Amino acid sequence: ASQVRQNYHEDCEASINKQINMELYASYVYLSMAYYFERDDVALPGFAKFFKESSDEEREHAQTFMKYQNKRGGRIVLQQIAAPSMQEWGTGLEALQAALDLEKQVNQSLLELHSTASGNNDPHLTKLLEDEYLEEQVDSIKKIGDMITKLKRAGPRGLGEYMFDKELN
Amino acid sequence: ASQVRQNYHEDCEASINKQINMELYASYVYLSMAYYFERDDVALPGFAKFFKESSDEEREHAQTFMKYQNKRGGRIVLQQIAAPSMQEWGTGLEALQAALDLEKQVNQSLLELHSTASGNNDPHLTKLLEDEYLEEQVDSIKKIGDMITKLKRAGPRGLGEYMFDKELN
Amino acid sequence: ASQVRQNYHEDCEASINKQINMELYASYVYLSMAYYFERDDVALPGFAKFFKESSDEEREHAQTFMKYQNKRGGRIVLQQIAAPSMQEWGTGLEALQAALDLEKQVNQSLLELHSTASGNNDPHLTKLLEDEYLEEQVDSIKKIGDMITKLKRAGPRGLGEYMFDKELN
Amino acid sequence: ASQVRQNYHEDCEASINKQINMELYASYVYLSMAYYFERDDVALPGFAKFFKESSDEEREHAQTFMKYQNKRGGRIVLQQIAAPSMQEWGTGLEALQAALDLEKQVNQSLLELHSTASGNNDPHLTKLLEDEYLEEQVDSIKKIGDMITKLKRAGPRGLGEYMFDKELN
Ligand SMILES: [Fe+3]
Ligand SMILES: [Fe+3]
Ligand SMILES: [Fe+3]
Ligand SMILES: [Fe+3]
Repeated sequence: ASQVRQNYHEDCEASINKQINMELYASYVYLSMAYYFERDDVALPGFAKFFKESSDEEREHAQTFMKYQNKRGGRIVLQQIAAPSMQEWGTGLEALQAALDLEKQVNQSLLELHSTASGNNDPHLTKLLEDEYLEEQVDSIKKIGDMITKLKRAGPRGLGEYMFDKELN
Repeated sequence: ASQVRQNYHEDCEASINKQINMELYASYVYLSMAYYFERDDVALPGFAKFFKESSDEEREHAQTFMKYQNKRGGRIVLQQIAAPSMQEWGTGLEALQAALDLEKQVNQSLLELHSTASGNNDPHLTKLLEDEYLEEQVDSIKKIGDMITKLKRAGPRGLGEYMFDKELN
Repeated sequence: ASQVRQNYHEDCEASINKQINMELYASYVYLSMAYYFERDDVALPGFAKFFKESSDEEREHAQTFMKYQNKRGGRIVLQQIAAPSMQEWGTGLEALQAALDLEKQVNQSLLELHSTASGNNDPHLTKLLEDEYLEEQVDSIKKIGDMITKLKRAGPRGLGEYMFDKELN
Repeated sequence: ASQVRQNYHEDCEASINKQINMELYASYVYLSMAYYFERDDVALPGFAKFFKESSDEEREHAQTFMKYQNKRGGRIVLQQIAAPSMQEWGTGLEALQAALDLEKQVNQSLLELHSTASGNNDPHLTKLLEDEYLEEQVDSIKKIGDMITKLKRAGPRGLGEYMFDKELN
């Protein structure tokens, strides 16, 4: 194996490769949303900015995992990035509800990875998950839930969506 | 008795200790409200910041009473701090109405303390009450009154509550 | 359940509510000590400043748990804050011994909470406990242990207590 | 009467002239103490500085009363300023105990003058006494009481007195 590899189970190596793909998909989904909200018939620049940054953040998460794979002596194997499940995301609220579901899907995958790492007695990998991923994921989920509540209070359609969009800008 | 005590009736000493507890309880109530408004299903950050600052202020009022007790040679007697009357505070308006009632309750207590101090010929204590508490208390009640009127004008539910929350943040 | 809740066991939510109350109690104890040391017949301003800071920090610890509860979609339940276990804390050494006892009690509670979190496979919570509480608690205990040893060397009564008080101011 | 005189009773005017003399007498006491502690066979420069400052503040208190007399249209009547009955003040502790007694004597006089002003329905004069004198008097008494306690802790003779003196420099 690698001259560096130590206490790194092939199962964790495989799950990290799966997670790289999932973070890249999430980046792609938020990229889709970002430009959906820049359509002339949608025109929600705060939502667009929010999801642009989210797409950037998820691709950075993916790259941290790739760096981690190399750090531990595993081999990055990239897989096809799936097309986003939708081409058009509906209302601001529906996009937020889709994002909340995706963040929780990612969170479940991260927790299943953490279970794999713990089961193989890899505390270097549990630390990575805990400090660089699971922490941000709970914060992102809380943030999106907050936004869902706020938009439902303001609107969620019409003038309330227009005003809520301004808080994201 | 204390080497510093002079013209300090035991009834005023005891009333100060009751007021310390009342200030600490008000701080607790506003701390409860502050974090209620940060629930993911409430998400009113302006209401949260307002009540956080109110909680800090009330704790400061308690400490000023404790400092005063020591200054006069009285002895601080601390008691349990009661649970807040509610765990869920409802709408922003209902929370403001609760706060208005609590401020007027505290105002009543302070005015009764002033009567005790006045009946015992303690001008140092009537000065404290007038300058450090009764003035602040009337200003707070007026503020909360204004806020209730503004929120009723804005909403008090839906978009108007969303927009009012912005002026507190 | 909350729209954000995920992998958050009801026993962990309940234990966090218990811990919030314990941190608020610890804040209350140090607040009592702080103003005990400002009595005209005690007059230890360094002790007073130390326990004033300790009280603020414990109140901050409680608020971080409250923020955490909301982040995970649990619901804050606030209870009565018991009166501090004394009204008069004796010598500087006796108050530090009492503070040591309390810090270790709080540590035991946090370690029990970590066991609850660990047993329910909640690494977000074990991370919070390790990084935001357990680390600080061990530093706190060591600091107080050092101070007890220093005061016993200096005094613990008379000129030694007077001189030691100056290193905390 | 004076073109400015309004709601100013002759008993209040008389008591203010009496109080002026008491403040000048207090200033003289503290001047006596100040230079006693600079004797080569006493050599307590911290005590000397403290009592020098105290002497200056009592003289300022007398001048504020003289200014007040003029403001109300009363006429200042100045009398002999008695020397202290005791000028061999003894130890630092003995001087602090004498200062505490003097401070409480002045306070009792101020409180009697408040009663006179209140009985003659003079709110301008009660305001003066509460804000310019009674407030500072309680703060002065608390400070000297604190010092007596610290000095007893430190010493009150020998090394502890030498060290306590440094705190006042
Ligand atoms: Fe991610
Ligand atoms: Fe208050
Ligand atoms: Fe704590
Ligand atoms: Fe004076």
